[PDB]
Amino acid sequence: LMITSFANPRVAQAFVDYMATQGVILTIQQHNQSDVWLADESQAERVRAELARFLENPADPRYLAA
Amino acid sequence: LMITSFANPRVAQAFVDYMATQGVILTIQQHNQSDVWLADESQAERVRAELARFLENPADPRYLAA
Repeated sequence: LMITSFANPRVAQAFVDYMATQGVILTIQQHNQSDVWLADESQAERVRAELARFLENPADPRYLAA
Repeated sequence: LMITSFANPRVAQAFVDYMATQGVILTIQQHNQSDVWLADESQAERVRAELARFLENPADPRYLAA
């Protein structure tokens, strides 16, 4: 059964950790989503072009060292 | 417009940070959810009792020092 949900993963984990000390084992389904929004529609094509390059290698130095 | 979504918030933020260096400002709608699951239904009432106490003060020393 699904007990509850928390926005803050550290708060959820504190509850889970505490319950484990009482001998009750809980698990977390952490569903993570960061939606990226652009206000200025005229930049959309430019952003999508860069996104294609980024997805090919998000760890490229151009992104790490920005 | 919504450009895309990423599970990893640091990956999303790297993209946003890079785009800012190109003069394009993006924002993130970060929707955070940690669902807490219990496999053993016989413990449900006990967990819900503790959850009520936890919600009243998640920062109580009993949770911090577990």
